[PDB]
Amino acid sequence: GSHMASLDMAEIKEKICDYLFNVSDSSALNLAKNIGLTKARDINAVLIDMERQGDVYRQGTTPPIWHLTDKKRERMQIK
Ligand SMILES: [Cl-]
Ligand SMILES: [Cl-]
Ligand code: NI
Repeated sequence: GSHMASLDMAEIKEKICDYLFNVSDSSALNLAKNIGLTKARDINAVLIDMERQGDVYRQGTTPPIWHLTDKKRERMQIK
C-alpha cells in the first residue's frame, strides 16, 4: 500500500506495464479484474506513484482511464 520497494509491488507494477502497453489503456477496476481482485489497493498505489513520476496519466473521472505517458513510451518504442 506503500511498499513500492518489495518484490510483490515490482510484480504488480510489471503486470500493470504489460497490460497498459500490450493490451490497452484501462480503468483501475479492469486492471484488478485482470491482475487479481485482491490486489486492488496495491494496483491503485502503484498507479498513483507512477503518475507522480510522470509514467502514467489518468483520463476522465468516472472512472479515470489509465494510460502510459509519452515519457514512458520513449523508453520502450522507436519513433
Ligand atoms: Cl513499469
Ligand atoms: Cl513491456
Ligand atoms: Ni505498500
